[PDB]
Amino acid sequence: GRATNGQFVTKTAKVLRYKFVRWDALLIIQFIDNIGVIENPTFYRNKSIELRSADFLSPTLNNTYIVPLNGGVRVESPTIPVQLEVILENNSSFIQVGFVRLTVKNGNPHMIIQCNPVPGNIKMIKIKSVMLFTCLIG
Amino acid sequence: GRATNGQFVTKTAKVLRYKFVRWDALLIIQFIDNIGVIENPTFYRNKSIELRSADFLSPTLNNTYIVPLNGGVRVESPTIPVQLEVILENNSSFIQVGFVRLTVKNGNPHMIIQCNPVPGNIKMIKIKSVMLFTCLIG
Amino acid sequence: GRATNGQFVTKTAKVLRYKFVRWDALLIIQFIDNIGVIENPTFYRNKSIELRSADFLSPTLNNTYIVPLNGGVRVESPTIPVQLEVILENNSSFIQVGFVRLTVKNGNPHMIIQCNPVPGNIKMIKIKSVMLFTCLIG
Repeated sequence: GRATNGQFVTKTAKVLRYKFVRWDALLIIQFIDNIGVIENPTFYRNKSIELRSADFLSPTLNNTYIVPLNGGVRVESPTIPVQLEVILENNSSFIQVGFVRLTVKNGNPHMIIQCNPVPGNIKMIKIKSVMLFTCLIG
Repeated sequence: GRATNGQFVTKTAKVLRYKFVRWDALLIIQFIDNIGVIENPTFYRNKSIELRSADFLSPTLNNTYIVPLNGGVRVESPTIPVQLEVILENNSSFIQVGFVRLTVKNGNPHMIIQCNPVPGNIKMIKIKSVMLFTCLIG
Repeated sequence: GRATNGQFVTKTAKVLRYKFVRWDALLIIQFIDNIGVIENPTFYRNKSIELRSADFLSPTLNNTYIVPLNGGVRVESPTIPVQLEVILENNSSFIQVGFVRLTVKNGNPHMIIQCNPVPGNIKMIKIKSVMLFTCLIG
């Protein structure tokens, strides 16, 4: 039981808030920055987690973006698929099914985001899904 | 422990049966209408949850279909991706990766279903995946 | 609590190792053969679970591959979406969002893998995602 607040922080000092439950064996963690809402009987708003070029390790292979993180938990999560929008520097954009994991390198957490080839360089990825990882410890 | 039966009901009085577990903090809920089966060593049958135009709020922006619901639980779920089939009025159809959440507007549960542009108007979405949401309460 | 080791075995005696937790009602199971790693600040390696033509039931309808299994647990899981790579006999390959379930036929576990049409016959599917199923018992 009850759901404890947490956060990561990115290179550019962006703060990714989450809630979790540790039950151990079991860690279940949800990002809470971008919970979509219905405004109007014609309109649902997706909110985004906005990650910029500066939050990624340069350089990138295989459209795999590594977002090194500080604080929060060190888990090897499963892969979850998400709704992405990838924003090129030329400001065209592509909707994609992305795939996200949490992983631990050195002493540190990282988010892995994997998407499809885009015809340009990337200024921003936005995650438009509400993300929850169910993790197994050890 | 053990798994309690529940249901929602749609505008057109369709009944979406599920099982759940509340452990609280934690709510884990599975839709049980469409559990696929192997009939024959050559054949697996996906079953569908069939949602019609009449179950959605008209009008729809961004290929986002809001299915207002009565009964069952009020949760803000994460987004899950699913296998959809979208059936146009002209009866062509498209397989898609859709994304589904549960959300709460006013006092009421809603299912959000988000898919890709189709070249026509929609008569039916069928969800062909077995859907389970792991939710965090509060 | 704590996470118990398990495995399935395929027709070709491939061994698919997993960890699980049974809490019952609740079974949460993770495949552990292919946990990706960061080697270098430019490189994350996806690992694959490699399933071959011989692990599937011939013949296949609807790009649905049935992998009959021995040992481990008998669950009807939800569908999870994954990163696939499908390798044709002509050795071209396609990245896809696949969908995987566990299911039980006769007395036996099966993995279901569902992907998109490919322009040829398949030698191998590789699952490149880290797969975790949260299951409800009964």
